[PDB]
Amino acid sequence: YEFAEKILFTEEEIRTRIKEVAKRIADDYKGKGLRPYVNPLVLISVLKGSFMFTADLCRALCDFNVPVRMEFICVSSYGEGLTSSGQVRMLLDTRHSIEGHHVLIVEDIVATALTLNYLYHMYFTRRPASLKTVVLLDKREGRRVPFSADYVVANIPNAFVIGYGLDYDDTYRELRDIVVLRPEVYAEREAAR
Amino acid sequence: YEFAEKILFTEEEIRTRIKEVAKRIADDYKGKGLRPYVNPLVLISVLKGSFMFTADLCRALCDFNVPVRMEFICVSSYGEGLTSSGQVRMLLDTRHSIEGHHVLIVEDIVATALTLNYLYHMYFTRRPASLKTVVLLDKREGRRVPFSADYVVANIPNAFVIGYGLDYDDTYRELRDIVVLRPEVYA
Ligand SMILES: O=P(O)(O)OC[C@H]1O[C@H](OP(=O)(O)OP(=O)(O)O)[C@H](O)[C@@H]1O
Ligand SMILES: O=P(O)(O)OC[C@H]1O[C@H](OP(=O)(O)OP(=O)(O)O)[C@H](O)[C@@H]1O
Ligand SMILES: Oc1ncnc2cn[nH]c12
Ligand SMILES: Oc1ncnc2cn[nH]c12
Ligand SMILES: [Mg+2]
Ligand SMILES: [Mg+2]
Ligand SMILES: [Mg+2]
Ligand SMILES: [Mg+2]
Repeated sequence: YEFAEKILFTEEEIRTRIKEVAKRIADDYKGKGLRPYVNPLVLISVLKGSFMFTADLCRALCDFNVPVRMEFICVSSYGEGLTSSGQVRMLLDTRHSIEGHHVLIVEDIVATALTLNYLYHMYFTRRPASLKTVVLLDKREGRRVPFSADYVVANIPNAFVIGYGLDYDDTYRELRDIVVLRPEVYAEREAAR
Repeated sequence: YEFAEKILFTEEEIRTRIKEVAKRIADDYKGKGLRPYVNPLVLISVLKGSFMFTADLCRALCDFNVPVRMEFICVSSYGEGLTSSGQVRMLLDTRHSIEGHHVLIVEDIVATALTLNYLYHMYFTRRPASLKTVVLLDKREGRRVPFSADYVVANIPNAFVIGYGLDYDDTYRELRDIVVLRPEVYA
């Protein structure tokens, strides 16, 4: 990728880490007696970014016999830009109630944590049986508000990453690898506005 | 797979076919001058079933250097027997306007085609540079309204399939393979 400063994780690496995280989620939830139809683990996939991670994660979870039920929601905060708007917009909420069910919010990245903080708070008041979060990437040095996900596949430095569902101006979501976007590429693009 | 009466496609067979379809889409768009930001191929992923197909397809398209823009839409039924035009309530629509853009609607399965036909014409009215559809599975014999998808990964018999995004009672979407649900189970 000529627009990439560097590749952080290859597709193979992500796949490996996701399987390991799935095995852990499976072990941690064993006592919950998850069962299809009556007791699935509800995966709240945060669109658009989480589509890819969710697709691969639910499969890895299936490998470990963890039955799941997908709920796709859509939340917006960065829009076409590089930084948090400071506002988290709910564009689509869950189709069904989460009350009394085990819920795992599936996110591609946590940076300032405004998104996950807003989401966790919203669902928390809905009284699910349990509420946890799994993030693909944790940009630890990017927090504006505190938040610690229950499961983290990878930690990354303070650089704008793209690929594997993550975008910059709704571009690059389709990359198989996670890469650092060159500032000369986003600067030119940002300049175009 | 005790709940399945037969295996239709394994994850590896699906993976392969998707790549062949992506290579074709790429060739068919080679003369569209597609470029990121300004002229990407807009994939309108119809939730919830196509989320998995969309994830692997966009990656296959990326293998062929096609710049894509992902859109996810959520539709709902107005009520029972309130239409036959396949009209659906739009709970979540495209973020960007498709007007003047090359669009590809992504679906997991087409059978009756009532909803997909409705969606096709709806987006068609928004005036995109072009509009095509790609469906992973097609029950050609199930049509309730005439409809032909532009790209299809596999034609299948009239049996209820699950897995690879497809569900039954919101169950089994996470399967890596596409299997036929034991008719008894479906009831
Ligand atoms: O921790 P935060 O600073 O809140 O940043 C993380 C959020 O920002 C991104 O979403 P975005 O708002 O870009 O929407 P998107 O998923 O559709 O790309 C990313 O997908 C997370 O949802
Ligand atoms: O062509 P037809 O026989 O009418 O059916 C096709 C539609 O039904 C299914 O969606 P569903 O209503 O099941 O929504 P879902 O994708 O969220 O499961 C499938 O995923 C297509 O959207
Ligand atoms: O590095 C990054 N890439 C894509 N989206 C986001 C959001 N926060 N931080 C990001
Ligand atoms: O076989 C099938 N499996 C899952 N959803 C649908 C819709 N129509 N036909 C289906
Ligand atoms: Mg997001
Ligand atoms: Mg974004
Ligand atoms: Mg569907
Ligand atoms: Mg369904």
